[PDB]
Amino acid sequence: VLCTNPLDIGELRSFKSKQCVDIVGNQGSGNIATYDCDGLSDQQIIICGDGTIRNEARNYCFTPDGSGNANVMSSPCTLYPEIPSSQRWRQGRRKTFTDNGGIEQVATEIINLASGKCLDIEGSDGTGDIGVYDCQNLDDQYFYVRSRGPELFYGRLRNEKSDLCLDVEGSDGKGNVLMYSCEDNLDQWFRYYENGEIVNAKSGMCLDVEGSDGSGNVGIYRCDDLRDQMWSRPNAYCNGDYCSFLNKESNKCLDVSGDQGTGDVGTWQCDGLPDQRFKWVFDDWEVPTATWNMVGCDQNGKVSQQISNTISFSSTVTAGVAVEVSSTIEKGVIFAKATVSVKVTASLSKAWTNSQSGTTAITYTCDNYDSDEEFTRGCMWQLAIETTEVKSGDLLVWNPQIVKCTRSNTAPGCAPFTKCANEDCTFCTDI
Ligand SMILES: CC(=O)N[C@@H]1[C@@H](O)[C@@H](O)[C@@H](CO)O[C@@H]1O
Ligand SMILES: CC(=O)N[C@@H]1[C@@H](O)[C@@H](O)[C@@H](CO)O[C@@H]1O
Ligand SMILES: CC(=O)N[C@@H]1[C@@H](O)[C@@H](O)[C@@H](CO)O[C@H]1O
Ligand SMILES: CC(=O)N[C@@H]1[C@@H](O)[C@@H](O)[C@@H](CO)O[C@H]1O
Ligand SMILES: CC(=O)N[C@@H]1[C@@H](O)[C@@H](O)[C@@H](CO)O[C@H]1O
Ligand SMILES: CC(=O)N[C@@H]1[C@@H](O)[C@@H](O)[C@@H](CO)O[C@H]1O
Ligand SMILES: [Ca+2]
Ligand SMILES: [Ca+2]
Ligand SMILES: [Ca+2]
Ligand SMILES: [Ca+2]
Ligand SMILES: [Ca+2]
Ligand SMILES: [Mg+2]
Ligand SMILES: [Mg+2]
Repeated sequence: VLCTNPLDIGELRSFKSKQCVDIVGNQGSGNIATYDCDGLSDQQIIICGDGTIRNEARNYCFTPDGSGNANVMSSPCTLYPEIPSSQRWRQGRRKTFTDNGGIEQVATEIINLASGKCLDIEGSDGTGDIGVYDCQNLDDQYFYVRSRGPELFYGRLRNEKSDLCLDVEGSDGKGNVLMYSCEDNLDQWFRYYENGEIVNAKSGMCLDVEGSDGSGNVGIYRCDDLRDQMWSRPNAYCNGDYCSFLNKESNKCLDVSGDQGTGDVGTWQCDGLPDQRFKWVFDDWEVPTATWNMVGCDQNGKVSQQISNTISFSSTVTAGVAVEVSSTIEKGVIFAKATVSVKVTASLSKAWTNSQSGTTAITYTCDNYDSDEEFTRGCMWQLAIETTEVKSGDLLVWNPQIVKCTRSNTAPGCAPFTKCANEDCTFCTDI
């Protein structure tokens, strides 16, 4: 039912305008066009290994509305008799570029399997309605799944002067940022990326300075890709594990009013005082490891099984535990002795977060191998992710509804969010 073999999850953006590919409203169904990236789950696009393109708000598919140069909308996925070629997409030619945040991105044509037409934005400026059109090589026919680069750090941010935490007023992760007692609420948890964004765990929005010039009051606001939402954490400004954050637009320090570390937060001329340094506060979890478990095999037909999302742990997987685990996964995961790519860890982290508020069991059938050929025999494999909370020694095992269908009794040789390159899955593409 859901996409069991995803390749990537994130914002799908125009190479040309850098706008998000957007479904009208926030429910994950309706017309598709460009829009400002607004952090809602419908703009979390799922690139499925079966060729479909879906989203995190609703299990619907990018679909052309008819033949020829048609409009594209988010519509119900046709599953029977099979997924039609018209709801399936391949990648065409590629263009790479370094974005304003300094991250290497990879854009490609996105080409409909039925028509051979390119996903397209009306006109040439990369803004407006989205349909399918003759592939004509213009930049607005190239799309990338936005990478933030690696997650560098995460946790609450404890002030060196006051030992209070960087706080957002209330508990929804929206609004003014100020110093407050450290609390077991998610609005105090942030994740800091190579692109410079510091993203609030509760709201998914960005640490922001009022206006555009990087000087003034700090709060949480829609992530807008601007330089005043980019922060550096230079070694020079650290004192052990307490470091300053300098705004990229203004070169001013993240600052607490006065010198006691207790008041409102803004940006100000760096002054080297302890109230301008903060330490990341988080619990140690071991680097997670990914493996595949055999669910069933059939040497002379397709395999069909109930697939559940399950988690095992010594205590409750609270919102607190879940944020620790998500942030741990994003930092790095091991598969077959090697680290996986940034897009694998970003996507796995998103899958984990989206797995917390279930999740019912599905009946899944291996109709095709992960490599795309018709499944006539082989095994179904389900992902397992293991980590350990260091302070307790307690093992956490996560079995998401992520599956690989292969021709082989040998476990897949490919990490989740990468594609088996052959039927036996001995090497990989889309790493
Ligand atoms: C909150 C909400 O639903 N926002 C959506 C936004 O994401 C975008 O799709 C826009 C298109 O006109 O429609 C709404 O404003
Ligand atoms: C010495 C002292 O308190 N300096 C602070 C400075 O660090 C900054 O917070 C500024 C904000 O307006 O207020 C004071 O001047
Ligand atoms: C040169 C140019 O802008 N061509 C666009 C084309 O790319 C496509 O979007 C089409 C859809 O109707 O509109 C045309 O105006
Ligand atoms: C639709 C999609 O996933 N596109 C590309 C993907 O193919 C891969 O190259 C990746 C590397 O991070 O970047 C993405 O932008
Ligand atoms: C339960 C709750 O929302 N508490 C918040 C607190 O976390 C802090 O942000 C404070 C700042 O004045 O505002 C309170 O409303
Ligand atoms: C165009 C512009 O500068 N918009 C800023 C916005 O980025 C955000 O900082 C907001 C916070 O209130 O203030 C606005 O004035
Ligand atoms: Ca939307
Ligand atoms: Ca166009
Ligand atoms: Ca708060
Ligand atoms: Ca701003
Ligand atoms: Ca100060
Ligand atoms: Mg459209
Ligand atoms: Mg403030």
